[PDB]
Amino acid sequence: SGAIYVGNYRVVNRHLATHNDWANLVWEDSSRDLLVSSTTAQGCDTIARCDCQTGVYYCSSRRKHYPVSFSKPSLIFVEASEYYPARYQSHLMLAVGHSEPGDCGGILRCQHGVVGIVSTGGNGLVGFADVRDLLWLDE
Ligand SMILES: C[C@H](C(=O)N1CCC[C@H](C(N)=O)C1)c1cncc(F)c1
Ligand SMILES: [Zn+2]
Repeated sequence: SGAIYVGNYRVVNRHLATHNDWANLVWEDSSRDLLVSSTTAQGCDTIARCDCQTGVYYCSSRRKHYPVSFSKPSLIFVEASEYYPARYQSHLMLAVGHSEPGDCGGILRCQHGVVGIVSTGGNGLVGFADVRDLLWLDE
């Protein structure tokens, strides 16, 4: 679990969105596993606007942060699950590192700010849903 709070927006994994998230929906994209809902209290996370390929992510299954090198956002195959059938997930970034079901929502950060959130894993790899392209999150 985990969310990004920027301005009057809450950014979560689409498969983990709550009833409240859907009742205050701003935008959702099943192919990115992203959902953005509106909030009443102001958020103070800063979003990175860059093409950084190194950063640090929070892994809740180890209660630790890990430094990672990660690939550029692209179309990557994701196995079938209880939430989605087998498909290519867009805007996805891979890194070598520990992740297990329950780690989705952990933030990935660089010196510029929030890069994305954990969305996929397994095979000794971790996948991150990029948020850097969502320029409207700051307006
Ligand atoms: C099996 C699961 C996963 O990758 N899912 C299921 C939940 C939806 C994900 C998606 N379609 O974007 C794919 C998982 C395994 N290891 C680490 C994780 F953070 C998650
Ligand atoms: Zn950066």
